[PDB]
Amino acid sequence: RPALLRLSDYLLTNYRKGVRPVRDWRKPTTVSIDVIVYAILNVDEKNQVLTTYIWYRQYWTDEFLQWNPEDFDNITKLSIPTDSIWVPDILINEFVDVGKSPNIPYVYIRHQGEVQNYKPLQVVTACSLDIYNFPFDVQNCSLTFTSWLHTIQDINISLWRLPEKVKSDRSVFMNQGEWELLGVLPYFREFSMESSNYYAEMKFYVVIRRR
Amino acid sequence: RPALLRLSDYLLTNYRKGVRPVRDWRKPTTVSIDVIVYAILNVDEKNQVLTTYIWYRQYWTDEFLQWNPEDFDNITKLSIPTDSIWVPDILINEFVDVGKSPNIPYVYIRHQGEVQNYKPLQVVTACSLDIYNFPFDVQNCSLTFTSWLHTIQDINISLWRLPEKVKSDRSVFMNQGEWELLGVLPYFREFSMESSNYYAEMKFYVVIRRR
Amino acid sequence: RPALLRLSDYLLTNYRKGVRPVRDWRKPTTVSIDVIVYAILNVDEKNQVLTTYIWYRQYWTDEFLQWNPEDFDNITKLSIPTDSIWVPDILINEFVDVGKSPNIPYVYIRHQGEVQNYKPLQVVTACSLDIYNFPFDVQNCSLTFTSWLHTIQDINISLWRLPEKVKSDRSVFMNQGEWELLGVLPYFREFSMESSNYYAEMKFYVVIRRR
Amino acid sequence: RPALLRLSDYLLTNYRKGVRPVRDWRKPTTVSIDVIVYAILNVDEKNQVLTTYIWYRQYWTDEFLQWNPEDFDNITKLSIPTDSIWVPDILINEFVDVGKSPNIPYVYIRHQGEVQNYKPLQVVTACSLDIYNFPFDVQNCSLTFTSWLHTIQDINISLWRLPEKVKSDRSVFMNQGEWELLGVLPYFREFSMESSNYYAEMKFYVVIRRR
Amino acid sequence: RPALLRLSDYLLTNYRKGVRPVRDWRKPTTVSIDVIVYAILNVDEKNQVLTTYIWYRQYWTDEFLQWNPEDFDNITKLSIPTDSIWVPDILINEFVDVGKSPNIPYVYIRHQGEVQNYKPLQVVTACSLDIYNFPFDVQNCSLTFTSWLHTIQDINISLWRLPEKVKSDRSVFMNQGEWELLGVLPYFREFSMESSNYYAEMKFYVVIRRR
Ligand SMILES: *[C@@H]1O[C@H](CO)[C@@H](O[C@@H]2O[C@H](CO)[C@@H](O)[C@H](O)[C@H]2NC(C)=O)[C@H](O)[C@H]1NC(C)=O
Ligand SMILES: *[C@@H]1O[C@H](CO)[C@@H](O[C@@H]2O[C@H](CO)[C@@H](O)[C@H](O)[C@H]2NC(C)=O)[C@H](O)[C@H]1NC(C)=O
Ligand SMILES: *[C@@H]1O[C@H](CO)[C@@H](O[C@@H]2O[C@H](CO)[C@@H](O)[C@H](O)[C@H]2NC(C)=O)[C@H](O)[C@H]1NC(C)=O
Ligand SMILES: *[C@@H]1O[C@H](CO)[C@@H](O[C@@H]2O[C@H](CO)[C@@H](O)[C@H](O)[C@H]2NC(C)=O)[C@H](O)[C@H]1NC(C)=O
Ligand SMILES: *[C@@H]1O[C@H](CO)[C@@H](O[C@@H]2O[C@H](CO)[C@@H](O)[C@H](O)[C@H]2NC(C)=O)[C@H](O)[C@H]1NC(C)=O
Ligand SMILES: *[C@@H]1O[C@H](CO)[C@@H](O[C@@H]2O[C@H](CO)[C@@H](O)[C@H](O)[C@H]2NC(C)=O)[C@H](O)[C@H]1NC(C)=O
Ligand SMILES: *[C@@H]1O[C@H](CO)[C@@H](O[C@@H]2O[C@H](CO)[C@@H](O)[C@H](O)[C@H]2NC(C)=O)[C@H](O)[C@H]1NC(C)=O
Ligand SMILES: *[C@@H]1O[C@H](CO)[C@@H](O[C@@H]2O[C@H](CO)[C@@H](O)[C@H](O)[C@H]2NC(C)=O)[C@H](O)[C@H]1NC(C)=O
Ligand SMILES: *[C@@H]1O[C@H](CO)[C@@H](O[C@@H]2O[C@H](CO)[C@@H](O)[C@H](O)[C@H]2NC(C)=O)[C@H](O)[C@H]1NC(C)=O
Ligand SMILES: *[C@@H]1O[C@H](CO)[C@@H](O[C@@H]2O[C@H](CO)[C@@H](O)[C@H](O)[C@H]2NC(C)=O)[C@H](O)[C@H]1NC(C)=O
Ligand SMILES: Cc1ccc(Sc2ccccc2N2CCNCC2)c(C)c1
Ligand SMILES: Cc1ccc(Sc2ccccc2N2CCNCC2)c(C)c1
Ligand SMILES: Cc1ccc(Sc2ccccc2N2CCNCC2)c(C)c1
Ligand SMILES: Cc1ccc(Sc2ccccc2N2CCNCC2)c(C)c1
Ligand SMILES: Cc1ccc(Sc2ccccc2N2CCNCC2)c(C)c1
Ligand SMILES: *[C@@H]1O[C@H](CO)[C@@H](O)[C@H](O)[C@H]1NC(C)=O
Ligand SMILES: *[C@@H]1O[C@H](CO)[C@@H](O)[C@H](O)[C@H]1NC(C)=O
Ligand SMILES: *[C@@H]1O[C@H](CO)[C@@H](O)[C@H](O)[C@H]1NC(C)=O
Ligand SMILES: *[C@@H]1O[C@H](CO)[C@@H](O)[C@H](O)[C@H]1NC(C)=O
Ligand SMILES: *[C@@H]1O[C@H](CO)[C@@H](O)[C@H](O)[C@H]1NC(C)=O
Repeated sequence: RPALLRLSDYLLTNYRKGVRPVRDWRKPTTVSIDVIVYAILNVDEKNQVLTTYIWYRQYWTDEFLQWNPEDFDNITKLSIPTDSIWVPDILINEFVDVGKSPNIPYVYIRHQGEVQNYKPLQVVTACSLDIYNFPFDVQNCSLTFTSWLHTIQDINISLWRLPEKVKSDRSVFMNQGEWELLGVLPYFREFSMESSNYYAEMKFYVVIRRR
Repeated sequence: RPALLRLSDYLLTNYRKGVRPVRDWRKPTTVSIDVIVYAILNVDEKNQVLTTYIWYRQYWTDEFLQWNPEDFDNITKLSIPTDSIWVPDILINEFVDVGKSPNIPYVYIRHQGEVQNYKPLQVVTACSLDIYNFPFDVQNCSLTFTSWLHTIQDINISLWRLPEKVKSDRSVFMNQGEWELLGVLPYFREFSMESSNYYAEMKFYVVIRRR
Repeated sequence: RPALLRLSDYLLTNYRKGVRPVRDWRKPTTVSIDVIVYAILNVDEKNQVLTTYIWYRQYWTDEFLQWNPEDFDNITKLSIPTDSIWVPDILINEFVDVGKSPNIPYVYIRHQGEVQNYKPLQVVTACSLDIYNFPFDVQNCSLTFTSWLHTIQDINISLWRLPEKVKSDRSVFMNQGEWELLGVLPYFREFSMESSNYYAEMKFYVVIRRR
Repeated sequence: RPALLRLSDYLLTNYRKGVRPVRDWRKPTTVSIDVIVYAILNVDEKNQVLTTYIWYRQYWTDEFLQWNPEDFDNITKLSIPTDSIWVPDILINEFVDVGKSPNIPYVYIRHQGEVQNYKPLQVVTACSLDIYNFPFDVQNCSLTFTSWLHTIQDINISLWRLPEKVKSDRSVFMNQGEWELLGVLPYFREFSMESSNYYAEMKFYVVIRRR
Repeated sequence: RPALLRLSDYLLTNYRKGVRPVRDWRKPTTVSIDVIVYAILNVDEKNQVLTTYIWYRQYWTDEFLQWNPEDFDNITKLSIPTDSIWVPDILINEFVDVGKSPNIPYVYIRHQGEVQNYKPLQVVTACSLDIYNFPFDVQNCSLTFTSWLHTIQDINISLWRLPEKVKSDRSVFMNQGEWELLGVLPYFREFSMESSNYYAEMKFYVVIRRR
């Protein structure tokens, strides 16, 4: 048997995707996320919505999906389908349409149990867009990523990179459109409405000025 | 075996999603629902439809999905996929398009058997919108949630919160659009057309005035 | 074991959805249908199409899905997923878009073997719409429901209610739009093009006049 | 056991849908197709596309799905789900959108092994539409059906009916639109680009003149 | 047992689609791709997007899906469903909508282990389109195909045909639209943002001038 097949069997034959992948239920599943703005397709002042094509990546730890490499031909990482493992329900609020995003089949996994998921997002979000300064307008729209259902005691959200490095990330931006990206400011806040439930969310402010 | 995996097996290995989860078929499955209006994307007088982005949550009791925590490391609640359990067919009438709503994967479950389902709704509804008072227009559109198929003797609908607390809920409203939300008035009515079938539905009147 | 679970097992453990549910293949599967027009969202003279939101219900007999109640705690009816049983391919011709219709999960079943399926239809149909009498225009569009593949010797279509009761059914119509519903006239005809195949279809004429 | 269930088991318990249904791999799977134009919803000169609602039927021989009727209560034909058998990938080129077409569940099968599949097509195709003779314009758009992947040595395409009978088929046309159908001319051609691969396709020219 | 069924069983009974199909994990899975532009449906300067209907084909080697023909009636190639085998996540960046593309069921396979996948692409891409030379405008938009997740050490991308033959391929172009295709220039580049990850992508520049 080839090493990859042996490892895949050893991992997925005694694993089920329903449960949150933690040995002890008393510990939360920390998720680190990152956002890169690839393009700004449309900014609609009439409908107060804008479309952003952003490259989204996140990683978390599956305490069940870990192995010792020397028993599997020193395999340090491998790829398996995303639908064969637990995936956090980290969803962006303020959304109005996300169906344009294709579902990526595979996710990378490392022998420590770390899972890396890279996916694109074609999300259109609803936010306030004023046209007061039309000729030299500057807009401030926000993306907030949250564990839709799980509370902070189950899922917590953190940054993959340092805040300043992602705040000034124009490395892959399509810098030839009507809008110019000034920054992507992150922000962490604990959101709570009921008297006992706290949810963790991460707000990304996309700052853009017309040209 | 970790506690979460043991509990998930104990629950789902002797459970099937087809049946209504009640020990005695003679008792109805009471469902408590709540509605929060997150935004009002569009109000179309031409087509007599308006779009509402509302946060919808509901809970019910699965008499099969219950356990004693002290046998499972004092696990009081856990999350499992929504497609692995019975889910009421509580659907909003007056709808014209609901495909924009993403399907949430997970639902919370408590050791009493209570199931909590949080999901977003991007529903567009058809209702009468008059433009008689255009400059200072005030509209009155309704959302009615009902068990589409099940009668009252199988599924009944109630309120999660007290009516007055939800009638004046503007806690998460996007209060920067063309429309302002004055209230969300609930109302319970038994709907019957045939001589023997009674269905339970809950009408939510979204009252909005232009600005 | 609770009665519902016992009945569900007894029914679905020795049943498969591929075959037409009849003890003798020589007899057709009679399907009784009913149509209620809930609203008329749009009437497009330019594209010669109109949209109708109609509440559709049908019932048929599954000779396999029958039981004696006294052996199952006097259970006279129960609900199971629609995708777990055979469902007739009764489709409306003249259609141009039906994707807006959500798939209802459950269907009611009675101990006689009768299956009841309630579903909504957001169908848009192509029909001739003349604008000759625009100010006082009256239109006559038709919906024809047929077993798309099965011939009359396999599937036959009948009316749930008497023709006159459904011809004057405005009980749930949204009577506040641009169009007023005058009647829904049914009609049964045997449709045949090849020299040996006869198909049963039921035409519903929706008569509407502008206002 | 009823005859239908016995036959369905006998057929599908020793059958798998992946392979091409032929006893000898050296022989091609001949597919006979037919096209009937039910309506011409739209002809867009701006985008150079037109929409045709056509009734499509095809049949082929499954050498595995055959039986002797006298062993199954003289059952000469039966219906089973289309997703439970092999189906040719006969796809129409020149297409721009086909998602509007619903997937038909069932297909008829005869004891000889013949499979009959009736399905509707809401395809919109891209073809050259000149507006030179606008007031009395006559257009000539084509539909070409081909085995997308399989070569002629695996799948071949033929006509169900004689060419002249289908060339003058206006039997179910919606003859009340802006366009009138003059004929549907078939044509068979072997398409080859690589030095060794030949693919069989059937071109249907829909001839229409404005009115 | 017929040869095709024997081969399909021998192949797929000891094979799983999760893993990358290589005997040794230390070697990358080289993928050869080709692009043919069938039509240019729309070029939108307003939204800075253009739609291209391109015929896409690719092939790779599955080291598990190989056999010796003389043991299977000299079967040199056969077709099996695409969802039953591993398929590279080679996705086109710069995309804005790909849902229009239908999923092809089957893929060809040869006894060496080579897998051939032919599929159509209805992708709309976002690229800079200037209207400076409107009457005689010439545009330069790019398609870049990459292994979305897998690095170069896992998936590498190459050309099926020689660059010059594909650079001057107008063999199936719909040469009757508003735009004329001057060439499809390929280009290979190793894309890297993190300090250790290198991804292989292939850029195809579609050069078009108005007429
Ligand atoms: C959830 O994650 C956030 C972000 O990682 C945590 O917030 C940080 O916590 C550390 C340590 O307590 C502080 O030094 C930082 O100042 C906090 N803020 C940020 C922006 O990093 C939070 O404590 C975590 N909560 C739980 C329950 O895990
Ligand atoms: C866009 O909005 C964000 C959030 O309100 C602004 O970020 C804050 O700016 C204030 C300015 O005094 C700072 O004190 C805060 O520390 C900032 N918060 C974060 C999380 O960075 C941002 O400045 C706004 N941009 C524009 C152009 O108005
Ligand atoms: C279905 O639920 C509704 C709402 O919970 C019930 O209506 C209430 O019933 C209680 C007790 O009979 C009354 O005190 C309330 O006045 C009723 N109305 C409201 C708005 O709460 C109804 O009785 C239930 N029916 C069944 C069959 O369970
Ligand atoms: C919107 O419509 C609802 C339902 O008709 C109104 O709610 C009712 O208002 C009347 C006013 O006399 C009260 O007597 C009822 O008790 C109310 N019913 C409920 C369930 O609250 C509402 O007032 C309307 N709003 C506007 C602005 O017209
Ligand atoms: C298919 O069903 C239709 C409608 O139920 C049948 O047509 C009726 O048949 C009865 C009895 O023969 C007549 O009294 C009615 O006048 C017919 N028309 C209507 C509108 O009810 C038809 O006979 C059935 N055919 C088969 C083969 O079952
Ligand atoms: C709409 O069309 C239907 C079908 O042509 C009409 O129904 C027929 O009307 C004629 C009038 O003489 C009657 O003789 C038939 O018996 C009717 N058939 C059925 C099945 O009811 C209907 O009258 C038309 N409505 C309008 C307003 O023109
Ligand atoms: C594929 O099918 C086509 C159409 O049935 C075949 O073309 C016909 O072949 C017959 C017999 O050789 C000729 O008499 C006809 O003139 C051909 N054309 C038409 C339009 O019928 C073709 O030979 C078949 N090829 C294979 C390899 O099966
Ligand atoms: C539409 O195009 C088709 C294909 O070019 C035409 O069909 C051909 O017409 C020529 C006319 O001389 C004949 O010689 C060919 O035999 C025809 N081929 C087939 C397969 O029938 C058709 O005439 C065109 N129609 C119009 C109105 O221009
Ligand atoms: C990935 O594939 C590319 C293209 O096949 C390789 O690039 C070529 O490599 C060969 C041999 O090293 C050179 O002769 C060519 O000049 C390279 N460029 C092109 C355009 O062919 C690349 O080496 C491969 N890398 C890996 C790690 O497999
Ligand atoms: C479209 O853009 C491509 C990429 O920039 C151009 O291709 C390059 O053209 C330059 C011209 O000096 C050559 O030196 C490069 O070798 C070309 N690269 C490749 C990969 O072919 C192309 O010329 C542009 N076309 C137009 C009409 O502007
Ligand atoms: C009173 C109240 C309680 C809870 C909430 S929150 C919420 C409500 C319904 C559906 C989903 C949610 N969310 C939970 C955490 N993740 C984001 C969405 C509100 C608004 C009011
Ligand atoms: C005469 C008559 C009988 C019953 C109804 S109800 C209905 C009808 C068809 C399809 C669905 C329903 N519903 C059932 C309960 N849940 C809401 C929808 C009518 C209108 C007339
Ligand atoms: C000559 C001829 C034969 C049969 C038909 S019918 C048809 C044709 C193709 C696809 C579907 C159908 N249908 C069968 C019964 N159910 C409605 C659709 C025609 C038009 C011509
Ligand atoms: C050089 C060349 C070779 C083959 C073709 S064909 C093709 C190409 C890519 C994807 C699909 C196809 N097809 C195969 C047969 N069925 C229709 C589509 C071309 C154009 C050029
Ligand atoms: C700092 C940085 C690191 C990596 C990338 S890449 C990327 C990021 C998120 C999601 C997907 C990707 N991709 C990986 C390779 N395949 C194409 C997409 C960037 C932009 C910045
Ligand atoms: C795995 O790595 C260890 C440490 O580098 C080495 O000793 C061993 O030989 C390696 N085994 C294989 C199969 O490469
Ligand atoms: C569970 O809770 C009970 C009551 O608080 C306690 O006595 C027991 O030690 C707990 N067990 C674990 C494993 O935490
Ligand atoms: C079922 O109904 C019969 C007849 O009414 C009655 O005699 C019997 O006691 C019932 N059984 C149960 C369990 O309700
Ligand atoms: C089947 O058909 C044959 C020939 O017509 C006949 O002899 C036989 O009795 C039939 N069997 C049944 C069960 O109808
Ligand atoms: C397979 O091919 C070999 C070599 O051409 C030949 O000797 C053998 O007879 C063939 N077998 C069959 C079954 O065709």
